This record gives sequence, C-alpha cells and structure tokens, in this order.
Amino acid sequence: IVGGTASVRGEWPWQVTLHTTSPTQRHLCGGSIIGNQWILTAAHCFYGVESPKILRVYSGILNQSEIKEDTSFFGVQEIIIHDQYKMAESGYDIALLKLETTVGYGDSQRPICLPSKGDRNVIYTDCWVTGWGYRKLRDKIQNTLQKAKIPLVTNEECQKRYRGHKITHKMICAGYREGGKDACKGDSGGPLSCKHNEVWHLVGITSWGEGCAQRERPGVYTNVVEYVDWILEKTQAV
Ligand SMILES: COC(=O)Nc1ccc(-c2[nH]c([C@H](CC(=O)N3CCOCC3)NC(=O)/C=C/c3cc(Cl)ccc3-n3cnnn3)nc2Cl)cc1
Repeated sequence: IVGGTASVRGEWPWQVTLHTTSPTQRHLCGGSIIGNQWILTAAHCFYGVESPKILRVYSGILNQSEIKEDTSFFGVQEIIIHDQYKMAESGYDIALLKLETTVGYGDSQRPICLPSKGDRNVIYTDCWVTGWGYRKLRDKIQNTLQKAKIPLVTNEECQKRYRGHKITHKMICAGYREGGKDACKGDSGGPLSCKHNEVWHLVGITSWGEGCAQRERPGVYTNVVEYVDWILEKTQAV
C-alpha cells in the first residue's frame, strides 16, 4: 500500500495473508474470507504454485511478526482458478481456495459480503484497499496491515488512463488523478472493500496497475459483482 496508514486490529476481519512454504515461508498474496471454508483471491497468486500443499492462510493477523512456527493456520484443500484466466491484464483474475478446516467466526475473523445482483446500480464513496504490500515499487513486505481510502474510477476514465490495454466491465479501477494512494507489490488478491448502507461489500480484488500510485494510472481490480455467479457455482456445488 502506497500512502496508507496502519490498520487498527480487527478493522478488516475478512483480510488474510496467504503464505507459501516453497522454498522458504513468505507472504505470497492478500485474500478475503467469504465463507467458513472459502477465501477469494487473485488467480495470478498461484503462478508456478504446483500444489495446494505449500499454501497456508493466516486470518486474524494485524502484524506479520504474529506468524511464527507455532502460529495456527488453515491448510488449502483445493485451489480453484477461473478457467478463462490467462493473465491479470486480460481479466478473470479471480480464484477460490477451499480450506481443509472451518474458519470459526469471531472478533478477529469473519466473512465479507459479496455485492448483491441489485447492487450494480449503487455508487461507492467509502472504498479502501488493504494489504501487507510495498509502500513503493522498490520496497519490502510491510509488517503492519496498511489501509488506504481510494476513489472509484469509471470504466471510460480508466480506459483513457490505460492506452494499449483493454479495460473490461469485469475490471474496476480506483485512484486519485494525482496518485499518491494505491496498492503495490504484495497486495494482490486482497480486497477493495466498500461501505454502503452501513455494510462492507467486496467490490474488488487487488489485481494490477502500471507502477504504484502514479498520477493518471489507477489500480485495476477484479469487479467482483460480475463474478457472483462463478463464486456461487464453485462454493455452492451439489
Ligand atoms: C517476504 O515475502 C515477500 O517479499 N513476498 C512478496 C510477495 C509478493 C510480491 C509481489 N506481488 C506482486 C503482484 C504480481 C505477481 O505476483 N505476479 C506474478 C504472476 O504473474 C503476474 C505478476 N502484484 C501485486 O501484488 C499488486 C499489483 C498492483 C496492483 C494495483 Cl491495484 C496497482 C498497482 C500494482 N503494482 C504495479 N506494480 N507493482 N504493484 N508482485 C510482487 Cl513483486 C512481492 C513480495
């Protein structure tokens, strides 16, 4: 997160830190709890990941120092990547991780509400990008979960800012025309949470951008309202 501040413990209880074991343990991506055995993250997070066996989900974490050999986690039973996903810059940069065990909801961890089918009509003023990502393009993973308020940008305006790209309606952009606040290396997969009618909704998944918080370069997210059916099809399998 560029131009953010430290979170208060329990602010984003749906927020998780997805770690890899191969070769060494280290943070891989962000993610969101959407069900008692479901985490929604970015499909690009599993580039090169050959087995769910090397993954660990840590919920109820404010600081990365909280993760030690004795820290409890969730094992990944299954990695479900959107089967139309080729690359972040094309879209379908969404994946589900089915956990081996049940997340027990409490004061440190709970799910985030997905956008409703009728929520496509609403305008979001209160949106926030969260992660343990870099504060700048050449940095390191942050210990304390940063938070940043970013305005949502139109498809038309985002398309103007990304000449040479193809900004689909399956994509959602957020940025200040002058930059300063955005997501960065280490934040992907993580949420773009919007508070509407005093309820937080998972409006986006941190995906890609050209550099970090550059003027006239909004960060691009997976427009989650366009994937509610896929998420339900994959989480609600008979
Ligand atoms: C000790 O542990 C560690 O050090 N762990 C560690 C873990 C992961 C990373 C890391 N993560 C990423 C991914 C892309 C990726 O993982 N890949 C690999 C797979 O193919 C796609 C790229 N991008 C993002 O997360 C966000 C992009 C972004 C998003 C928005 Cl909204 C706006 C601007 C954005 N940025 C434009 N440039 N930087 N950020 N790159 C790096 Cl490098 C670095 C370190």
